[PDB]
Amino acid sequence: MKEECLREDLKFYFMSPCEKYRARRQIPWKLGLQILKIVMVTTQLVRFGLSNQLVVAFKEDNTVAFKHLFLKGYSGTDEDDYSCSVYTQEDAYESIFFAINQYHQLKDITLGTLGYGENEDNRIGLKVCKQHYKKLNIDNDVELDCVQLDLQDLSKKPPDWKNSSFFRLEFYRLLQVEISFHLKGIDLQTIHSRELPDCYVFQNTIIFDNKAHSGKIKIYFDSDAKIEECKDLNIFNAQYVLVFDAFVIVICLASLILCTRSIVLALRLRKRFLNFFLEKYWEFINGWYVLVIISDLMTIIGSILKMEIKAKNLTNYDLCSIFLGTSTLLVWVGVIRYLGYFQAYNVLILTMQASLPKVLRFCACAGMIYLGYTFCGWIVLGPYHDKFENLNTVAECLFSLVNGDDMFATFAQIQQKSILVWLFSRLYLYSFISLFIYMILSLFIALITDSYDTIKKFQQN
Amino acid sequence: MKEECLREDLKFYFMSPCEKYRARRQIPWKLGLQILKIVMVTTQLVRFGLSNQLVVAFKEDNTVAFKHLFLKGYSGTDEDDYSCSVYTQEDAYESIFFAINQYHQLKDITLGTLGYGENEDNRIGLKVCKQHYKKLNIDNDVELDCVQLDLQDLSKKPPDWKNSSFFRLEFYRLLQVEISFHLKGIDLQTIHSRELPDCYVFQNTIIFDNKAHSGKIKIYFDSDAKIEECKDLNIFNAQYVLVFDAFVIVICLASLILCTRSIVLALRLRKRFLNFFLEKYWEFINGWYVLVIISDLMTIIGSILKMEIKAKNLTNYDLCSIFLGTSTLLVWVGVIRYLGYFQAYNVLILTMQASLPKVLRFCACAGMIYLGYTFCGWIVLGPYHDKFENLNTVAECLFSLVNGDDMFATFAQIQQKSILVWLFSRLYLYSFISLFIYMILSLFIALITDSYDTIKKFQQN
Amino acid sequence: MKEECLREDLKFYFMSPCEKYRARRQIPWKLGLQILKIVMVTTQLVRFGLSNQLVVAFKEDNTVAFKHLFLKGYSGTDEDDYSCSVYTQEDAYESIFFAINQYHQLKDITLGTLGYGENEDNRIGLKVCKQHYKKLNIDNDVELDCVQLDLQDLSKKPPDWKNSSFFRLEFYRLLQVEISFHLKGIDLQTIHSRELPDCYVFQNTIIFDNKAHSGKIKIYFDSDAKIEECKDLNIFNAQYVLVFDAFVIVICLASLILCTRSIVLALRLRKRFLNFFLEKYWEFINGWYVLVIISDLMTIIGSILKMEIKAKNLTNYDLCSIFLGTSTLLVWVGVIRYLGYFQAYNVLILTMQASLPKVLRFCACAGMIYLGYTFCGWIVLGPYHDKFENLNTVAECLFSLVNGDDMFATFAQIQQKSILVWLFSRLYLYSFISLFIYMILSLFIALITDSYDTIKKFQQN
Amino acid sequence: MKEECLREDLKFYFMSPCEKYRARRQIPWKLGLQILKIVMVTTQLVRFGLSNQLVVAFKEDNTVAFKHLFLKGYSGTDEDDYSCSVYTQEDAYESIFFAINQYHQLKDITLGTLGYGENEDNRIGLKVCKQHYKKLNIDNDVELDCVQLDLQDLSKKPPDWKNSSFFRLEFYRLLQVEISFHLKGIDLQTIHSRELPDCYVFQNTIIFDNKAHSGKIKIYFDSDAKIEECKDLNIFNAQYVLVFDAFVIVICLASLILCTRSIVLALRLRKRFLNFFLEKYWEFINGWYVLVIISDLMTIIGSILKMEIKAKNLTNYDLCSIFLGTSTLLVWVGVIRYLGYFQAYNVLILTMQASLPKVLRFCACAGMIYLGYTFCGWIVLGPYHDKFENLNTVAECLFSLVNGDDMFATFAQIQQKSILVWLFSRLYLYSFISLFIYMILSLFIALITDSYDTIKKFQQN
Ligand SMILES: COc1ccccc1N1CCN([C@H]2CCCC[C@@H]2NS(=O)(=O)c2ccccc2)CC1
Ligand SMILES: COc1ccccc1N1CCN([C@H]2CCCC[C@@H]2NS(=O)(=O)c2ccccc2)CC1
Ligand SMILES: COc1ccccc1N1CCN([C@H]2CCCC[C@@H]2NS(=O)(=O)c2ccccc2)CC1
Ligand SMILES: COc1ccccc1N1CCN([C@H]2CCCC[C@@H]2NS(=O)(=O)c2ccccc2)CC1
Repeated sequence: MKEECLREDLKFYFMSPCEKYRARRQIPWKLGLQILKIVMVTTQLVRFGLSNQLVVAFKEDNTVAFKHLFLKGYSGTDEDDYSCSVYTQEDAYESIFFAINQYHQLKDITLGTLGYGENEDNRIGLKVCKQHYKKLNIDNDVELDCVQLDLQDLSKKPPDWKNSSFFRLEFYRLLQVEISFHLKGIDLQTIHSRELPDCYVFQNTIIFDNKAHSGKIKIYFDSDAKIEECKDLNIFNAQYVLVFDAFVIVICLASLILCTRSIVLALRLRKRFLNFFLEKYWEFINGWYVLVIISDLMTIIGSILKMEIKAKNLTNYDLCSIFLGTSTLLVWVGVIRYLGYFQAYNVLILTMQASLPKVLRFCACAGMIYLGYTFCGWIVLGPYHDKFENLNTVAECLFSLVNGDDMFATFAQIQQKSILVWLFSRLYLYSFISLFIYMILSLFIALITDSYDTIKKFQQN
Repeated sequence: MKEECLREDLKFYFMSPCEKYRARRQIPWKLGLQILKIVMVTTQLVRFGLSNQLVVAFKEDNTVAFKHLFLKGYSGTDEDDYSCSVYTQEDAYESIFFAINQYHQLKDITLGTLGYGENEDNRIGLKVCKQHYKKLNIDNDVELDCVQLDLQDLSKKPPDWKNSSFFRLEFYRLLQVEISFHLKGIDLQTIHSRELPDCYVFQNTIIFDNKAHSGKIKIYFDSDAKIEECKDLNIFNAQYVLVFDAFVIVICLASLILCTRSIVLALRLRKRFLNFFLEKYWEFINGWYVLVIISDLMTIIGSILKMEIKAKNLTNYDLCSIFLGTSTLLVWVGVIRYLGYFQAYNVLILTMQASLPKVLRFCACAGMIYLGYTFCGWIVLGPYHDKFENLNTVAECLFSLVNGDDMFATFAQIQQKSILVWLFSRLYLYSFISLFIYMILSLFIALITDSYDTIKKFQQN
Repeated sequence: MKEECLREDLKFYFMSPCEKYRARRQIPWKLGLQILKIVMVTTQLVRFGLSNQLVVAFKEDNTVAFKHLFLKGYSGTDEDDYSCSVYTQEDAYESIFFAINQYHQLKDITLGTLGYGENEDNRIGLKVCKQHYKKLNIDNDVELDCVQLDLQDLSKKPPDWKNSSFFRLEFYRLLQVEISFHLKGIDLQTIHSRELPDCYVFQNTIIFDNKAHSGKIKIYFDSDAKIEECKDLNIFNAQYVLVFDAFVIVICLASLILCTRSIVLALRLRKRFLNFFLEKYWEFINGWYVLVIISDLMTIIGSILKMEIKAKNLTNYDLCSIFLGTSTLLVWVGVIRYLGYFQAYNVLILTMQASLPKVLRFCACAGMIYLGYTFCGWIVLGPYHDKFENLNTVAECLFSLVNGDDMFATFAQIQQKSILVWLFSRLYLYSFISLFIYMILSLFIALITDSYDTIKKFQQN
Repeated sequence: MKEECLREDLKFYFMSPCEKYRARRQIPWKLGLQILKIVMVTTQLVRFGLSNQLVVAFKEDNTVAFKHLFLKGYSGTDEDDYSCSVYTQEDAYESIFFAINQYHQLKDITLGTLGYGENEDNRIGLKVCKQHYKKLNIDNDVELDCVQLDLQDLSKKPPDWKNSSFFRLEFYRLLQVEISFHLKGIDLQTIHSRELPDCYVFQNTIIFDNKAHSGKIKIYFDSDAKIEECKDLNIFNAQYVLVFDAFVIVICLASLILCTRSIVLALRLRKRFLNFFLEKYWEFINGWYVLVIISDLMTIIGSILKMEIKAKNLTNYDLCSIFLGTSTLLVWVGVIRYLGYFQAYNVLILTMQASLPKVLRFCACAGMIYLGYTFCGWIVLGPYHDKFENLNTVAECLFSLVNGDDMFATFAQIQQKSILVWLFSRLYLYSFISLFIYMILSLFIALITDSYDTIKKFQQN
């Protein structure tokens, strides 16, 4: 009879929860737990996205306002990773002096709720530091020299800092000039909700940088905002977020227990089944359960990081967003397990799994050609094309070209001044596009759609 | 003999009108009615589009002229949903004062036929309203304060409004400043046709908005134009439009009667046929007739809304255009019924219907992956990418990426300042594009083109 | 024996010229004539393109220089079909006065070889014409008023034209102001080749246009250049072009004779062959010969127009370029006849011809859906999208969308201010793209590639 | 027994090196040599790319700074191949005078380590040369006139060069004005590494060019930088690069010997095998070895050019980069030989080789249509479209259109001013896109994927 029991157990382990309830009236509380997990994970992600969106928007708006206030002739958009640049010793001095003067007159210029902030030494003021190669006759040692400009110093009606010997820069040895100051800000966008407003501290540095010594000074503006207590403010939900993240952890922790319990009970049946198939003469490792375990781990980690961020009032949410986003992606991918219960949808999951090994084998061959083209394009078209400047950019450009993106602009960005490089670029682009788009991907398509012929006839039989 | 009669009736119901006329000399006046309906529906839509195009063009041109007249240093294109922005207390005051001064000198500045308009209180002038948080020590109650500036007040040779205590704004509590005025305009573009010119009233508001309190004031210019009687004007087709819309209603109403009569007579034959197949041992619901009924309903509704709009002289034609456009789309789709009479074209309508269920089943699986990627991309790349700012934008970006659109720019819009987010964006984009473009759509293609193998061999047999 | 003669004739008519020479030693002078025709037609087209490219470049460069000289604050690129626009009565007067003043000082401002030209009345000067509605109280009659400003009038040291009653414009009735003048130019780019330089006459009009009466004056600059004799010039190939165009006509005329002779001799064999198949019990109309006849006609017409243009010194080469370009396209398409002699390439011409009827039948069904979407998109998204403004633009936008072009920008160009139209645009774009790109074109592909299965197995058997 | 020996030799020659070592314990030192070659070739290319990237970046940054210093009102981006342009005799004089004045005040304006350089005559100064047609009455001989402006001449407090008769240009005969000077620069970006800094000499020419005589002067700025010894400089790895390039040559030279030895031993076996198949009754030319020989030749040539460049301190690395990049591309393509040892990957290399002849035969037919469309589009749309200006641009535009790139912009770049050309452009673009994208490429796909059906069933059998 134990043979019949083993057969009935193996039949039970292979049927859908709907069929389990139809047959043996076993309630699918694990399925309900998973649906609840989907709903709560998505809810937590959406709430987190909305709140952190608000905070990031406030910080970026303040940074843009600071750039308009302190960078002379700022166009409103960054030239590059740096905000603006100058090419003349006079434009350089005017940019520096403009920044200092705008800081002096901050209260009469700003449109927001800005104020001067105490620095790291607990004194309101402006710090200017400059680095020179100490001296045609220059040593490699950099001579740093700083000055602390108070509000009293800048507010002297005859200004003495402008004429001081500090601001006479020898631009041929200059490495950089850095201006540092602190500002205190309040977002009044929140007080309509009776929430006490959040007070932020901005640590701003303007770097007038010519490490390149190529005739251009690049001006970088960096604003680092942190959240501090509102020391002085009179304006006539932390628990709810924290408990919700605890419920998400508990549910995800419970799903970890149930899935691992399910996997263990599956391996027990494999042990039993081999016994009946050792005397008479991935099936029990569900690949969906591995995905569910990874998703639960990532959701727990992301929730712990989120609670830590909210507890100690931090504003960088990158790593927590990367864990929560990946876990949500995997949860929504794992919903495909419930659809695959209905065999009508299963034949479409099987057609992808069958095509995967041929795709991987084919990527090995196409990958080598792709790498060769990447190296060639970087070494040749690097000095003459902005889509080929470094290797990572070349890889992305070739990927986009394979997908047809921006072909004419890519062809037209090579100036015909060098005839040899122009001819080579034409040959390179034509050969890469023809080869990859018309042999490589056609063979690839052919491999996949026809492998999907066999799953289609294999399920018919 | 009644069996022969039933067979002849079922044979009659299944033959094309061309065959009906060839066999029993029955004139296809229903087909002629449908062709007339196609022609008149398209004619009405084209006439409506041309006229409303004219009106919208006039309104937009006047709005652009107003922005150039009243917004200081307007670049000619909107920065965003708002027209322009300022970052300094002095630029803010100059924008406000420029708007007021340009309104004062309107007659000497405008190039069109503009005049001052009486406001809601029937007095020519300008209204300025400002909102502050009533008072570091601010309450949540907003204190509104308005002033009505007449033409006499602005025309005083020593201007007193500039120096008044109203325009001393405390920008740290300011919520917004709103300037409201009315203008009367005439389009003389019509008088070449003996038509009396249409006189419009523009209700203009300029909003100097800093609800964000982020250091930037956004300036919104909104012009609401309505059509009024020309009270004073001396310049040395309504019936035709209204009757035409009545004929469109009648024809569409008639097509509703005939199609519903046809459907009822079809269900009678189903009743009869089952009787012969209950003793001896969608075919009668034509899916085209459902489309024709929906199209007739939408055309009647759109025509009624159109007549209402023309009767009471309204200028918002959105809902009427959405009904008329959808009804015209459905009419031109329904022309495919006449082509499908010829079986040579029928095998191509059958190949799409057969492929539809597999497409829908496949969308369920691909939709879950798409949703997971949407959530992940929004939560992670939202703060660092303008194509991922909100969920709807992320969905559109992923759709465009699947279709290959703007891949290199999408790859290049992530600044490499955060190495972790940059690496994740690379992984995210590569995985999404590879997965969707090379497994998902290949299986999809394979499903559809091969299902079109079976209709092709199924019609051969 | 006449039966054997008929069979031998039909065998002769169906073999390639290479086989004709291999068998009966018949020289293929017709093939040599066709190769000569290809070479000479392409040569004529290339020479014509190079010369007319030079002339067009000169004219466009002069027009750009004129726009910079006479249009105030010209940005260097046209705003629209019009060059620039103004919105103020003062900017309007300054633009007009700037144009007149720059004309007065032309000799001291121009960088080229420009001079004043006599007008249609043979007098050097400037003409200003203005149109008003003759007079709140305006009649539909337009009152035109012109003034002729001589160089003496503009050169009076106290200028009297500025203060004259002519230039007091009532902008509320103004239709337009037009400024007309002539300039004489010489291109010295030619004298390096001993060719006498070509002297051109520019007829320039500046139109300050506010027919719309919408508050904006659009400024159009039109320069019409013609070539005249150099009356006064001292600088210390017409036959060759004309004879070459005569040889092209002769060769194309000869090819017309030979092809029509070939077609007639083909129809004689059809007559004979039916006689043998009327007692015993496109094959003779070569579709390539129709193409060759059309190409010869077009080349002769284009050459005649080209000779006429060169004879009477005209500078508009549009119609001649459209005939020559189409004839060259058809010649290079007709080269496919020689490749199709080798049966290895023939099976690829047969696969396209076989697929054509299914493509045409399918376009009829897809065309109706395309038309419905075009009408719907124009009526709804016309007022809110610049890619949907008129019907032709909508058709091009839908074509590009089917080919995947600029999908994200199309999705993002609809402002979300109107929620109803925004939702409809989302639904419209998603439905059109999904439908056309994933059912319509998949069925199409499937039709074509599989019809190419049958030609591939039909030639095997 | 010699028959058995011949069979064993032929079996040895056809087995993979892994199988050779598995069977006869023969170490695959040739395979190890090839892997070492891959690693060292890639290493050399990456090092070369990084260093030449640094040098090119320095030169381009200095050129940009020079353009900002000496070109008046330079926008920061080049208008075209020329940097900027002027249209007035006054803007022309101001640009020339601005360049000369900025050169005079170089030491007080530059942000980098710039100094005056001795010219070709070994004298510090500025040279201005002008070309006129010597004199309505102009001869074809160009009269060149130069002036050498010293620092003493420009530094005279009353400047005499401005008022001199040299700078009175007759712009109607002017061909060009050229300003030439030398600058000495040092990149201090290197001294942090104890490397003595590299001193560069810049030979700058500003060309005020109006050869066209079309009313516009184009201003070209060309900077030619070379590396010279630092004559005067006090700042408190050549061998390693040179030896590494020698090892790359040796390894590539060795691979040439081994591959050619392998090919010869292969042809010996062909000779022997035919003997056994001459009495009883590409297989021995490996196509990979041809690729390896070509790659070794190119790597040796590129390394020799690289050593020559580094030895004599040259800064143009184009030809050397084209040889090294092509050789690296071919090395990474040749790695596909090792994967093809495993027959699982071999069937994917065989499917491409089998499809190649059909692709080539098909390109001959499609190429003729492509050429016809190219000629037609250039001759017709050349004067009205910037993507059709010359034949090479037309070819690239049609290639991009076939790949779907920028279709709507291509459709919209034709102004509707000429109705005939506009209609023809619509017809041209629609016909080309429909034809090529929907018949030509569908037949092509069909040819390739189905040929990949036969290799797939041919390897099964
Ligand atoms: C992610 O891999 C890559 C990512 C970025 C660049 C190159 C590659 N690889 C992959 C192989 N080659 C690809 C080149 C262009 C597209 C066709 C080839 N396959 S695939 O689409 O990317 C693919 C990969 C994995 C699963 C499914 C499909 C080239 C090197
Ligand atoms: C309209 O649906 C969508 C609209 C917008 C985004 C996503 C989806 N869906 C649909 C399924 N998935 C699609 C992802 C990219 C394209 C391939 C998949 N099918 S489809 O082209 O859009 C389709 C749908 C219905 C009928 C015919 C074809 C993903 C979720
Ligand atoms: C030139 O015709 C058109 C031109 C412009 C717009 C629409 C159509 N038509 C044609 C049919 N439909 C097309 C819609 C998008 C593309 C697929 C359909 N066929 S096709 O590519 O254009 C084609 C036509 C003739 C021969 C070979 C292929 C839609 C209406
Ligand atoms: C490199 O050749 C070309 C390069 C640039 C323009 C035109 C062609 N040719 C080639 C043939 N025709 C092409 C037109 C558009 C694309 C389809 C046709 N084949 S292909 O992709 O370029 C191809 C070629 C060789 C091997 C594999 C594939 C048109 C003339």
